[PDB]
Amino acid sequence: APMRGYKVTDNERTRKYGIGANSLEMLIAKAKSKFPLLEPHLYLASDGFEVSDDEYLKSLPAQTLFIVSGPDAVITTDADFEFEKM
Amino acid sequence: APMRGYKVTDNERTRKYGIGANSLEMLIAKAKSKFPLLEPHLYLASDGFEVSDDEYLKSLPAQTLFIVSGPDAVITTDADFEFEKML
Amino acid sequence: GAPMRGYKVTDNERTRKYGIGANSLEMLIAKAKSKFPLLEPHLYLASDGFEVSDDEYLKSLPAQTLFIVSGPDAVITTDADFEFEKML
Amino acid sequence: APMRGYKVTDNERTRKYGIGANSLEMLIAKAKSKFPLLEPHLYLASDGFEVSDDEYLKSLPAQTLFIVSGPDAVITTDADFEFEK
Amino acid sequence: APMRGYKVTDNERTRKYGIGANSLEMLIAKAKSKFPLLEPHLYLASDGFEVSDDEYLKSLPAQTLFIVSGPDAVITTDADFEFEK
Amino acid sequence: APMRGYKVTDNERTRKYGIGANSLEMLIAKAKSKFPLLEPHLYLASDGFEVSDDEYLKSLPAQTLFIVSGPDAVITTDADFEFEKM
Amino acid sequence: APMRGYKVTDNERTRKYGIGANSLEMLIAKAKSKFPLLEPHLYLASDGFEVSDDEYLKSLPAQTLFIVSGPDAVITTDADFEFEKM
Amino acid sequence: APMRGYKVTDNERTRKYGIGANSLEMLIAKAKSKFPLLEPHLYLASDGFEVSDDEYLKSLPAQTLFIVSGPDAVITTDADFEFEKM
Amino acid sequence: APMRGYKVTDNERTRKYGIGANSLEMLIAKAKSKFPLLEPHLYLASDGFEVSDDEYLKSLPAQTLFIVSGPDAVITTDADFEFEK
Amino acid sequence: APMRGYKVTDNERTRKYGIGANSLEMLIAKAKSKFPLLEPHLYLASDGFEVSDDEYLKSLPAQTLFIVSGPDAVITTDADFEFEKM
Repeated sequence: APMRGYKVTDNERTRKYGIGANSLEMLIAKAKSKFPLLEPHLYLASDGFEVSDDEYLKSLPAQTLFIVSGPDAVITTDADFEFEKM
Repeated sequence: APMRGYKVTDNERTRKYGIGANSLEMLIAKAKSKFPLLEPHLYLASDGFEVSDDEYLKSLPAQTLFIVSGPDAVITTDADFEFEKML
Repeated sequence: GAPMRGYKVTDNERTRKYGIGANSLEMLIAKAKSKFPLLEPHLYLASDGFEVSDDEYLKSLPAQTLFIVSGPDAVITTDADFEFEKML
Repeated sequence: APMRGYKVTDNERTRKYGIGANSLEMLIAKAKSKFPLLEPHLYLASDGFEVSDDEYLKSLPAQTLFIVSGPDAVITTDADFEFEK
Repeated sequence: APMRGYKVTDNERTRKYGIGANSLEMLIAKAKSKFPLLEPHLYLASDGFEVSDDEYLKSLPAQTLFIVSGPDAVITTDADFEFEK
Repeated sequence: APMRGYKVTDNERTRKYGIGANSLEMLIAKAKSKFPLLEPHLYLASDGFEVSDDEYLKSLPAQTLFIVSGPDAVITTDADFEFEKM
Repeated sequence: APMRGYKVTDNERTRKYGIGANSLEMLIAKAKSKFPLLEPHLYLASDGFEVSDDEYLKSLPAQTLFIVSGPDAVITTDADFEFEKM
Repeated sequence: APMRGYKVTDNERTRKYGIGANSLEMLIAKAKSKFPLLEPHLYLASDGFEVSDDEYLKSLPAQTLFIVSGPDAVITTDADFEFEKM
Repeated sequence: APMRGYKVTDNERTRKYGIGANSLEMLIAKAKSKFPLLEPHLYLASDGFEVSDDEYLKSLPAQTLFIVSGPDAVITTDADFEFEK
Repeated sequence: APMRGYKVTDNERTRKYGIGANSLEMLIAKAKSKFPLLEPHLYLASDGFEVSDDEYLKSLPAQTLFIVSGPDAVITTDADFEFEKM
């Protein structure tokens, strides 16, 4: 498995990290080491879908932005977060 | 068979998952474990058509959005979903 | 040697709607029949109602074109008239 | 020769078929089999002009609608057919 | 293993250096000797994300511009830094 | 080990030399010998970054144009030198 | 060590010779015999840069066009020499 | 030492011969016997540069096209010749 | 000293022969016997240059096509000969 | 001296034989034995050139295809013969 770069942030978009990971578990592990989460879940910042499998993750292009969040927490999408603080 | 990413939701747009799958069989299995449906069928969110065979699935572009629902189900299409909540 | 492509099929009153992969007009017709009550089924463009008469005319068409499936030599409700007679 | 799709009907708009054909001859044969017509000829539904050779046929854009009818027949053009109705 | 070139600057973009480095460790070490910082961290000037791993660094193309700053420093992005100008 | 050709000028585009060098040290030596400065520093004419180590130098493509100037100096980049001159 | 071919001209582009040379010294020698200059120096027609050492010369691809001219003479680069001819 | 084939013509491209030669001198001799010039010099049809020494000649690829002309001669380049024919 | 094969034709491309020869003398001699011309000269079909020495000939790859013609006839080159057709 | 294998056919490629021959004479003889021609001559199927000399025959690689034909016959080349087939 090849290591790929991803951008991860919290739902309020305050901490922002780039992470190398060749699996959805490596990415989730690394995400939590850096985050106050009990069980962290990755969501596409674009539309908010949960990255559920390693397979759906490698579907995604490199440097895709994820929100890391609660287990079935609902995400402020990028369109909505950008629009809320204007 | 090549694994591709598809987006799946229930008709009420509450649970939203990305799923890797190389067959319509694998995709249906994975959706079933994540969804409260007995035997589940895939529908295009666009127009409400049923993905009936695996052949039609790889016809569709990756990251296509599906509604998952019961057999012989009529779907609130995306156009009709948006307009009725804005209402 | 024939490429599998995706088409969209419905009955004349738009209740059962399926997408079907098929590389021939006979493969599409077979699959349409398993999902439908009609005993000998024929494909019609939802647009204008023309019968897809041979396999070559089927590959003439772009993918995901919508067909009405119906009985032989039967005239179909065009999309325009179905979707305006519907709102009437 | 490339196979292309064309639209054929009678002068009365009763029978409507899509036909694949790489020649005006292949198209004429295929219309022949689906029609009760002795020696049948193709006309532009638009203008009523007879498609006289294979070359003028491949001049035309795909999915052009033709009236098929007897030779030297004068056609109810599309404007006149649907104005009569 | 392979030494690659990166461009590093401070948050007010006054001290600009190109640095060869085959690890995020080496890049950080060399960055610290040329910069007035205690524990220094690399961030993409583009969007401001923190370069967390050696792996995420080697994800990036060569001559990528980094801001080096404090541990949870929030950075004036290139877009915002050149707009204030 | 390998000799490569680089292009050197002062911040005023007066003297222009091509110099072969297998190190940033050799290049700096040869730069000073042709220049007035007491201790010389190399900068990318493109964006003005200082070539800090021999390793970053070999990062660069051959025949890259450098400015030589003092350790202090901030440089009129190529974009700005030929924007202001015109 | 290896003989290579170079193209040399004066700054007004009247006398044009191809010269075989494995050193910047051999090249400059041969240029001097064919030119009225006492101590002549080579410049890239492309850039106007002085080929300052033997090493930078072998940096260059064969059949590179050089101007031979005064010691610190500045050259009408061919881009501008060809621009003035119109 | 090794014989190579070169292609030679006059400036008006009326007479065209292929000539084997291992030196610029042998080539110059053979063109001399085939051409109405008193002291003949070789020029690249491409650029119009004078092949000045034997070394610059073996720089060149085989079957390179040369013009023969008088000393200090300016040549109709191939671009300029086959353009001005129309 | 080594015998090699070449292709010879007249300026018309009507008579076409393959000829084995280790010298420009042997080659033109053999063309002499198979062609009318009293003093025949070899020219490259490609560009029309006269093969002037035995040396320029062994420069050429085997099975190179020559026009054989008059002492200073100018050749319809292959580009032009097959364009007139 | 060394026997080599060649391939022979008539101008409409209906009778096809492989023939061993160490001379153009032997090849021509054996071909005439199998063919309805009085004095027969060999032509390259590829090019249509007459294999006029024994040395030119040994110039060619083994299994080159020949047309056997009349003394000054012009041949349907392989390119032209197999386009007439369409």
